Amino acid sequence: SNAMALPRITDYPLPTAAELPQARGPWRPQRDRVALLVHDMQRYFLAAFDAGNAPLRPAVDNIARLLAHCRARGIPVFYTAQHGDQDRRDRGLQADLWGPGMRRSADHEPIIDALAPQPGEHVLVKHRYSAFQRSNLETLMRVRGRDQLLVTGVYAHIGCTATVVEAFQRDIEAFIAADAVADFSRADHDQALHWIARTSGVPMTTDQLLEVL
Ligand SMILES: [Cl-]
Ligand code: NA
Ligand code: NA
Ligand code: NA
Ligand code: NA
Ligand code: NA
Ligand code: NA
Ligand code: NA
Repeated sequence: SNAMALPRITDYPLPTAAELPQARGPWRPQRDRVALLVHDMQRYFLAAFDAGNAPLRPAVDNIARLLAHCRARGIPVFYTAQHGDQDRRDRGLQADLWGPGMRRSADHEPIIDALAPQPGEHVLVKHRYSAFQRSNLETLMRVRGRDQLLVTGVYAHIGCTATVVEAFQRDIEAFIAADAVADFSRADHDQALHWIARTSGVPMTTDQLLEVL
């Protein structure tokens, strides 16, 4: 594999509740206001991790717990997925960092089986780091009365961070599942949660989120 030019991501432990940064914001998530986002959990982006070890194994198990939780409560579920064989003119500047992108292949495009979307769940075409850019995420959420977003997926310091700060700027309170995201390293993972906590959102563990939603 070579997504993000990484043949492999070395194993690292997910942060525990005691290791989370203090959120500057007072926002707390509510079942009737929140929407779940599963950010780019496609075979292409996950190949580099050892799926039997941390962080991916527990992160995938945690997104599966959040999907089951939302499906039992009518909480809207959104996924982002890029399409393969993007034209460089549409892919833009990210191609200068991460190459031409995934191919139109069953080894790249599909959301992994363990997190497969169900009928009635929105799968948005992902064009940029932020799930809101070149999409209708904001209007889909608004007309459903959802003004809170719970972010899960990969990579924490890139698309998850860009999506959180855009949600915040669009008046959508932003939450990130600290152990239902994964990244290039624990250092990148910690950096993402620390920056979100001081500027635009609230990192919480999956166990904490399941208890309050
Ligand atoms: Cl846009
Ligand atoms: Na490999
Ligand atoms: Na609240
Ligand atoms: Na409702
Ligand atoms: Na793998
Ligand atoms: Na691999
Ligand atoms: Na838009
Ligand atoms: Na509860």
